[PDB]
Amino acid sequence: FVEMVDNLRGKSGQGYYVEMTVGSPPQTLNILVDTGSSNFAVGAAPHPFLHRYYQRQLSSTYRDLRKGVYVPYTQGKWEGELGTDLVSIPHGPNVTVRANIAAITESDKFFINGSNWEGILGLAYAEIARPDDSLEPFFDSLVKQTHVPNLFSLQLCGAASVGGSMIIGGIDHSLYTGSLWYTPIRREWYYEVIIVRVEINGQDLKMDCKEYNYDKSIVDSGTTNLRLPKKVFEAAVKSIKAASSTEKFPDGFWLGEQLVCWTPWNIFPVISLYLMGEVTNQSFRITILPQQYLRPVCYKFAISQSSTGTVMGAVIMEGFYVVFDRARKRIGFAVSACHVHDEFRTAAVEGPFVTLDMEDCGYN
Ligand SMILES: Cc1ccccc1-c1ccc2nc(N)c(C[C@@H](C)C(=O)N[C@@H]3CCOC(C)(C)C3)cc2c1
Repeated sequence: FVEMVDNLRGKSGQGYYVEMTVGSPPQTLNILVDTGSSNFAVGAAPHPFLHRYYQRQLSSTYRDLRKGVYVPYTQGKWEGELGTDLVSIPHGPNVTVRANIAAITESDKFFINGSNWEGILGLAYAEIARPDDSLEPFFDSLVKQTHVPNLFSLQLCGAASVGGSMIIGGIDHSLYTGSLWYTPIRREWYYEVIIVRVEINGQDLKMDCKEYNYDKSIVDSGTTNLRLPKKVFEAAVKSIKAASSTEKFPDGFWLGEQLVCWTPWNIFPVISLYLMGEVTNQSFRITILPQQYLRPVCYKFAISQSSTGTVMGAVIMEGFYVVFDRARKRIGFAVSACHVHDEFRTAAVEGPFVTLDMEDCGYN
């Protein structure tokens, strides 16, 4: 798998992207890697922000599906025209697939000015695909049409350029230390998981574990922040505040809108999430450092409130090697060989723990 190591790039805050080709002859595009959506969508028109775009006129293997797609988001949108064509990943497996492609023809607040990517690879499941679940996502096509095992893994390394690896069809054991620990994919739409306990510096928040997963908890490479449900965020901050009241901060910094410049680190607590294990009454925990939730912009607060559920974004994923084990409906976490630490504390994955009533923690 050494051909796929270090195949991810990006700039701080503008997502991680992989190089892909579409059409024949191949057109090279940089494509955002997103485990929190399910469409393969690329710019197909000369939008000012774009370095390049999909030119369908130039592709002999392109087929029109004669159907449109409109994708609104909380802020802005994209829309396009559905079709299929041949796709490959230069620093991925040595295969070629016919996949669905949304050719983006109109967008609003989608593309980023100054970014170096031109599309998005939705790696989540068909149920959240637009317009509906009959548009087969790229990874489903890849597995169906080739002998690539139904599994991928992400080492997101962070920092200004960022780097990483998407190991398609397997695991590279050199990218983590210790052991992988697995949590069940609760249902195949998002990569939904169940959090069963939260600790701020060893201290249980003592909330009903249901609140951690209201109305869901997901693993999302397209989100920067650790995102927590409203009630949980307030409890969490009230706790991080108290744990680090040796220094003073405006109430807007936790919302979170100011810097701080030099580094102590040690006034801030570690954050531990306990995830449902593979075995009845068994859990494990993942622990992140302030290095993960204090993002340079001098730093900013990268935990924020949400009404979509818990979102385990880059803040979480940058501490760990993450295995999206689709074949066994599970997600693996191990300590990342590249995560940003100091000489006191490191990110951790630890188990097993005894946790009762873990099935009560999921929202219905
Ligand atoms: C930023 C944007 C602008 C216009 C249209 C779509 C988007 C967009 C694209 C990909 C996204 N990928 C993501 N992982 C996220 C965050 C996650 C938690 C999320 O809300 N995912 C939804 C999955 C279904 O499709 C949605 C509604 C566009 C995002 C938001 C996204 C928003």
